[PDB]
Amino acid sequence: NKTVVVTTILESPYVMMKKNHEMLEGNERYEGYCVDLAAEIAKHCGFKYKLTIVGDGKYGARDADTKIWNGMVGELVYGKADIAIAPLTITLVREEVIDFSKPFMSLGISIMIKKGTPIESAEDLSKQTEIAYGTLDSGSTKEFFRRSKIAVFDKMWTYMRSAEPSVFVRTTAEGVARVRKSKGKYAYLLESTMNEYIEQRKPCDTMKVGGNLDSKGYGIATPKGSSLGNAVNLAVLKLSEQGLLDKLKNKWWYDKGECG
Amino acid sequence: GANKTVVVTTILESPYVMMKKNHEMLEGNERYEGYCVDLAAEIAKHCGFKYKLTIVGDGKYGARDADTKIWNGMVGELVYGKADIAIAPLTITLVREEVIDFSKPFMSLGISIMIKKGTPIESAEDLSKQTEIAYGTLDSGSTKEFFRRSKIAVFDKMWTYMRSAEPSVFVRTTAEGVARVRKSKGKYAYLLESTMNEYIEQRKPCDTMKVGGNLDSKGYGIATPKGSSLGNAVNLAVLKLSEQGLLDKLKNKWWYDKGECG
Ligand SMILES: O=C1CCCN1Cc1ccc(-n2nc(C(F)(F)F)c3c2CCOC3)cc1
Ligand SMILES: N[C@@H](CCC(=O)O)C(=O)O
Ligand SMILES: N[C@@H](CCC(=O)O)C(=O)O
Ligand SMILES: [Zn+2]
Ligand SMILES: [Zn+2]
Ligand SMILES: [Zn+2]
Repeated sequence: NKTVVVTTILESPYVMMKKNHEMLEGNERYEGYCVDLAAEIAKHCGFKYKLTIVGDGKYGARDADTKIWNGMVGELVYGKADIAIAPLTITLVREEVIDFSKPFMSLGISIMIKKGTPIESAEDLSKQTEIAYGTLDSGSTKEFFRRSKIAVFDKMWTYMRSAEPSVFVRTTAEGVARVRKSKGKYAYLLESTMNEYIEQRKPCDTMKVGGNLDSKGYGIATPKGSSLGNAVNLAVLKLSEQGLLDKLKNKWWYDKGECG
Repeated sequence: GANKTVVVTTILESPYVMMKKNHEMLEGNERYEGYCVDLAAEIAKHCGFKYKLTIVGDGKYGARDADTKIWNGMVGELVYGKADIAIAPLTITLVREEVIDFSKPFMSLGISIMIKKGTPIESAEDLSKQTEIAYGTLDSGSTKEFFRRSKIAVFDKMWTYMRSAEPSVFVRTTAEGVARVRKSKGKYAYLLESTMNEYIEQRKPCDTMKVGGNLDSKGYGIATPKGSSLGNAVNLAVLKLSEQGLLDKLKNKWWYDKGECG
């Protein structure tokens, strides 16, 4: 029995520092949906664990030239963590190098605007130039646009990849701040889960517009062939069927909502 | 050894698999059409196998008998070696995952309520608090098991009612449940997956609707026998087809493009 090293990422409301974190130690420093989920998964699988925050603050992408993975995916691939418990999107390129559990949450790519921005859809963004728009770096949303051969999305990528100044951001928090401070001239493409959370937080000045652009899931990731993968997968299904995943979503999204 | 034709188990459930109007003068896989027929062709293409569609003999999804411990339905066909793969609206569940493998999901769904239009019901809570309107589920499937196992008060109350209701509120097929809603003048509501509910909502005579939120959140997966050689490739194919947009295209094709209610 060794202590399982969990890689995760500071991303609200999945993993956040507690208000009084500087007087706390180890796993107790953190709170959120994924902190609660990690505790449940560990209990059902019978392991002790240490939450670590991913060194480079990234989800994970492969460098096209060196072929080296960064982010949480890299931490699994290179043996620096035993499991990733985070809002980590299940994707084909990742499933080729790590294992994922069945999904614990559904999501799709979505559009965040400052309230009153005259945009209702992806189509709307693609047909104009007044309002800039971008995505997170080193994540699945950027890759979605990079690979899409859907007319509207391909046009969006052509604009985004060459836009000056850069429309990409290092963290979700940076993307949201950019929307909030840009007086309606920046829209942000991000996962519906994070969009819907921010929509219910003060100062209540953003909103999700239009339908989701795709439909996918987050999964708990382990290194290819790991001894933990089987148990973790069954634990996710058990938590789903018990209603625990629904309980946690309600706890962290809507019970804590502050826009009424 | 040499490549063998893959036996695919599936179920006659609209719009996933249906008999073509002219099926008697067609052969083999060409007899059938639907979302799962289109998906099977794509999975087969991408994984590089030839296949034969077969309809599950007992017309069931899959449950384990309490007494005999024998699995029926498509799950049983995989467990007992009669089929190599199931391509169907088969729900990923823990009890099934213990005996077969599932791909990552190809379609999201949740348990939902179907009413005859005008029935004074807006929620599961509403059903649970009243007695004039009967309600039930497919008699062997993941929806029945959901209610059987739920520790949530509203759903426990519903199960306590359904399990003891006479005459039986359970049905043998989705089609039977839908017909029961339609003929019962608002006095029967049917608990079924959102996917099937939304499909029927777009079918003549346009007299049913889905009401309230979904009761749970889950998915359908492509299933293979435990440790099958096909599992890895099938899973990658699902993710590829998801990412390209094929799954969205197929849902629109079979649900909404051919909808009969505007
Ligand atoms: O809320 C929850 C918790 C338990 C599962 N659940 C609902 C759910 C259902 C399906 C998905 N997923 N997950 C994926 C994928 F694996 F990421 F590709 C795909 C879908 C649907 C479309 O096909 C791709 C994701 C979530
Ligand atoms: N969940 C994403 C990060 C957020 C995004 O790309 O929008 C990932 O796993 O890469
Ligand atoms: N998809 C379900 C059948 C339909 C239902 O139970 O509502 C299953 O796999 O058992
Ligand atoms: Zn638990
Ligand atoms: Zn580089
Ligand atoms: Zn194809």
